[PDB]
Amino acid sequence: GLGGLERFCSPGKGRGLRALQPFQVGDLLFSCPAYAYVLTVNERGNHCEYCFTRKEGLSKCGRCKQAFYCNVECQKEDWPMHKLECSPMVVFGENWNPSETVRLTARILAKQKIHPERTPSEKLLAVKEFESHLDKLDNEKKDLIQSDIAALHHFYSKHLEFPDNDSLVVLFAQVNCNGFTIEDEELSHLGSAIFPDVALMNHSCCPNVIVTYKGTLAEVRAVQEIKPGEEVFTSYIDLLYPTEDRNDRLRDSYFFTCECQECTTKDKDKAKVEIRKLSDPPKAEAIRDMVRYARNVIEEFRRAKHYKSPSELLEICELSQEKMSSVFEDSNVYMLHMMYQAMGVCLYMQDWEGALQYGQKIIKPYSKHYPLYSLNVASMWLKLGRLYMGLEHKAAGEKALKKAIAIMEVAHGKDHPYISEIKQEIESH
Ligand SMILES: O=C(NCCCN1CCCC1)c1cc(-c2ccccc2N2CCN(CCc3ccc(Cl)c(Cl)c3)CC2)nc2n[nH]cc12
Ligand SMILES: C[S@@+](CC[C@H](N)C(=O)[O-])C[C@H]1O[C@@H](n2cnc3c(N)ncnc32)[C@H](O)[C@@H]1O
Ligand SMILES: [Zn+2]
Ligand SMILES: [Zn+2]
Ligand SMILES: [Zn+2]
Repeated sequence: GLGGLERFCSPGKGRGLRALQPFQVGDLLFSCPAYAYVLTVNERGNHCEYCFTRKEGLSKCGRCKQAFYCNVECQKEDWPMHKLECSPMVVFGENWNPSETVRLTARILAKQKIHPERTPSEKLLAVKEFESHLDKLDNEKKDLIQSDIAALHHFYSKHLEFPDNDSLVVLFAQVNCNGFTIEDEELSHLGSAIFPDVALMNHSCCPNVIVTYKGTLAEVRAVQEIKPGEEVFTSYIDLLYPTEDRNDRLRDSYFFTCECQECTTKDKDKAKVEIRKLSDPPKAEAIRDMVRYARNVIEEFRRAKHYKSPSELLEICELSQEKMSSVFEDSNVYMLHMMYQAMGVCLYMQDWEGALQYGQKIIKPYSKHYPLYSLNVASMWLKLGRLYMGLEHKAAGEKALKKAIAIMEVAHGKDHPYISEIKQEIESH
C-alpha cells in the first residue's frame, strides 16, 4: 500500500482512505499514475497523447494524422493504446465518433489483456474491485450503458475480446462511478482517466484534500490539517451550489446522499441563494418559483450551447439574469452560473473586455461560497489575471496572478509546472 495511509471500512461509505500520520495543508499524501487515460479530441495537437505535455511543435502520427507526440519515444510508448484508434479513425472516417467514456473503457479492456496483474496505480484499490451500483441502475441509465456497449463493439472489435453484456454493464457502471476528467490550470477539459487508488477516497462537501494533475499523474494534497485516524475526503462535485443541488447531483451520478458538516448544517445555503432586501420582501412562494426557473435555465443553456449562436447564448444569460435579479442578489449562485456561462461565451468570441467585466462580478462571491482552497476560485483568479495582462492592465494582472498562485501552491504544489508558467507570465509583462 501507500506510506502513512491505509484502506479501511468507512461506516455507511463502503471502503475509504484513512491517515496513519499527520498531514499539514499543502502536503502531498500520494501520487497515482494513470491506469488508463485518453486525451480529449478537441485537445489533439495541443498536448502530447502519451504524457499530456502542453507544447508547440508536436510530431503528428503519419498514419492517422490525428495523434500528436513530443517525439518518437512518446509515440512508441502510446502505440499499445493508440493502435485501438489509429487505423479505425481513417477507415470509419467521418463516421468515427465513440464517446470519451467508450474511448477510455476500450483502453481499460486493452490494459487488462496486456497487464492482468495488479499495477502501481492499484496499491490499495484494484480496477476489478470498483463499486458499480449495478443494482441501483434505472431504465434511463441502463439504456445509456447499452448505447456505450453498442459503440464499444462498433468501433473497438479489432483488438479486443469482449466479455458478455452483463460484464460490460458492470464495467461501464464502474467507469461512471470511478472515472476522472483531467482539467488544466483554467479547469478546461483535457481528457479522461482511471486513477484506482485516487478512486478509493470518499466524498465530502468540506474536503480535506484536493486532486490535481501533473501530465497524466494524479496528485493528492491536503487543504486542511489531517490527523491519524481521520478519513481522507475529496469533493466529487462543484461546491458552489446549495445543499439540495449538491445532493441531487451526488444521488444522480454517485447514488448516495452526503451527510458532511456542510450538508447537515446547510450554513452556506442562505448566502448562496441570497434574496434582494427590498420594500415588501419577496414571498417564500416567489423564491421557490425563481429557484425552479433558475434550475430550468441552467438545463436550457446547457442544451442550447450545442446548436445556438454566441449572440443567442449571451441573450439567454442576459435575459435570465434580468428576470432573476428581481428576486435574487448578484452574489446569488444562480446569477453567478449565468455570468460564468456568459464569460465563457465572451472568451470563445475573443471579446476579452466582455469576459473581464463578467469575471470581475464573479470573483468576490466565488471566494465567499467556495472552501478556503478551491480550484474554481484559483482558476477564476488566473483567468482574470491573464485578461488584465492581455488588456495591458499589468498591476491588476500581477495582483490576480499572485492570488491564483497562493491557492495553487497549496493545491498543485509549489514546484508545479503551471506555477512556473504563471511566474514566467508575471516576468514577461
Ligand atoms: O472527474 C470528474 N468528477 C470529479 C470527481 C470524480 N471522482 C472519481 C472517483 C469518484 C468521483 C468527472 C469524471 C467523469 C467521467 C470520467 C471518466 C469516465 C466517465 C465519466 N463520467 C462519469 C459521470 N457520468 C454522468 C452520468 C452518469 C452517471 C452514472 C451512470 Cl451509471 C451513468 Cl450511465 C451516467 C458521465 C461519465 N465525468 C465527469 N463529468 N463531470 C465531472 C466528471
Ligand atoms: C469512487 S467510489 C469511492 C470509494 C468507495 N467507497 C468504494 O468502497 O469503492 C464512490 C462511491 O463511494 C460511495 N461514497 C463516497 N462518498 C460517500 C459519502 N460521503 N457517503 C456515502 N457514500 C459515499 C458511494 O457509493 C459512491 O458512489
Ligand atoms: Zn510526450
Ligand atoms: Zn495514428
Ligand atoms: Zn456534503
